[PDB]
Amino acid sequence: GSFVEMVDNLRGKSGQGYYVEMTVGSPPQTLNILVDTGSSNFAVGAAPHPFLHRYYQRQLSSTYRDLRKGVYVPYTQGKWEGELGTDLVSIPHGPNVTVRANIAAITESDKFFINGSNWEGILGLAYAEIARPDDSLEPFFDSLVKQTHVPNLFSLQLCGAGFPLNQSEVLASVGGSMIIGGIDHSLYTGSLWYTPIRREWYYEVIIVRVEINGQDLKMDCKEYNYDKSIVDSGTTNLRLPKKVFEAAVKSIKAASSTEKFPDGFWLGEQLVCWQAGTTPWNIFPVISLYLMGEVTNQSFRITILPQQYLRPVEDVATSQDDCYKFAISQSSTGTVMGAVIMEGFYVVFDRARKRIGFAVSACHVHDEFRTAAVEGPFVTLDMEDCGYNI
Ligand SMILES: CC#Cc1cncc(-c2cccc([C@@]3(C4CC4)NC(=N)N(C)C3=O)c2)c1
Repeated sequence: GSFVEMVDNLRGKSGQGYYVEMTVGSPPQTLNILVDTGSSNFAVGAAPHPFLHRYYQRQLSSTYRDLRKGVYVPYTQGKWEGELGTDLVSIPHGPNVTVRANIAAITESDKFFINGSNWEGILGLAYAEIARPDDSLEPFFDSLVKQTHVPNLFSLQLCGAGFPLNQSEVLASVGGSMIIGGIDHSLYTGSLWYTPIRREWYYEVIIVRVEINGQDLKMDCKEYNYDKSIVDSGTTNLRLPKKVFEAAVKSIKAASSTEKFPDGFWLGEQLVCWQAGTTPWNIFPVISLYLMGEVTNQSFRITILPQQYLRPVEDVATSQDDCYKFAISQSSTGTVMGAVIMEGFYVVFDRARKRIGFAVSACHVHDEFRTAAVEGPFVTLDMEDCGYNI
């Protein structure tokens, strides 16, 4: 590892998000910021909120610049309004540089901040195309690269603990690493395999084949990327398009048929519990996603275990049982490779070479019988036809 200063700079968990410490303004105001590859705005709480114990105070920053423009950002579940400005921004456990970046100062919000998440803002790491209000609002990473000598690349190691972390534990635990400008070899084992970034807006990729315990889901590959497939550190679940979700759940049910689970479990609503240490990992299948390779007609696969897709949760009765929720769910907006995928792998967002790399994570949870994997190459034809077009 050549980036010791950035290794282990993340905290949090899949259910509430992984965050990095940043500073905004002069003198520096410390805030915890959600690492989000699924959006492109740097937006921070800038007014009192019940779930915030701190926020950005523009009046206390001598370097604050008012852009005299508001922003209204409505999501599916949650929304926020803010005021656009610029200020000096740094990442203490990051590159040793300070940059002037756009900041959306959140003045009003609904279901945006998460009680107990320990973060006060979001760092949208995707491209300008999806920035709000429009693509003229330069994203943080674009500003960072343009103003410094930091290489146009970052890499994420999200570390699921494999068990529930209480309030105190989640604050004292290392949640992972965000390496700005490089690849740290201590965060992964084996080889890195790269898939092309199809288009620069979200981190869009193309899935060419899906298997459940080596059994091909056998769907037209276009279904897997309908209407897009993205890598999103800001989503908890592995989200699948409706038809893909229906086919995958049927196959996961069939593979795990020695034990029957209620519909609410498969719906990701209800947890399932087993006596301490008896989780029957072996009855649940592995899931492989084949991604388009960098070489013509070549693909590779990333394989996750139930230790990635079964999210550890504390039992309602805080008993000694090991409990989980099913962390694969349906989407009407394409595939979303969220923390379920990301926790299995070290993920390299190689913007300079328009590609995303995957390698087995040094912090993925597994058992003595199975491990997550990144393998290749495979001969795969007409992979371009797997990509969806409106
Ligand atoms: C892993 C993880 C996580 C996580 C947990 N709880 C809330 C959030 C959380 C909180 C606020 C906004 C967001 C968003 C919006 C677009 C900016 N980021 C994102 N990629 N997605 C799909 C969102 O809805 C996520 C993330």
